[PDB]
Amino acid sequence: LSTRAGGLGINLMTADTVVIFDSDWNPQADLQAMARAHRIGQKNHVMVYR
DNA sequence: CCCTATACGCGGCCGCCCTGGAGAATCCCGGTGCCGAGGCCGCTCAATTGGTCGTAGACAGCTCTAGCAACCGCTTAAACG
Repeated sequence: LSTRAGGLGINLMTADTVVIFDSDWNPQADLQAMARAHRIGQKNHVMVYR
């Protein structure tokens, strides 16, 4: 993913691990980045590696 | 036996072919005069040297705004085949 694209309407139910390669200046952008897989209904423990 | 015409060799004069010494034209050398260029001298004024002083600009500091790299997203009119 590019971090600042698509808005909040992107669906990633099947994902489990989120790797932030590049940290953003705005932490809300990173929050919506690993919030793509950590929404309501996730069946697995979401883990983020920065 | 003597005179007289007769054909034949040729002393002298004139013209033609071959070679030698004197003079004239030419090239080289030495002395000398003139043009281009280089060196020297005289004036002479502007560059040089020394000192003084004002200030132009470098430096530092603080504040605000434009630019820049790299990304996004939407519209739509322009570019392209």
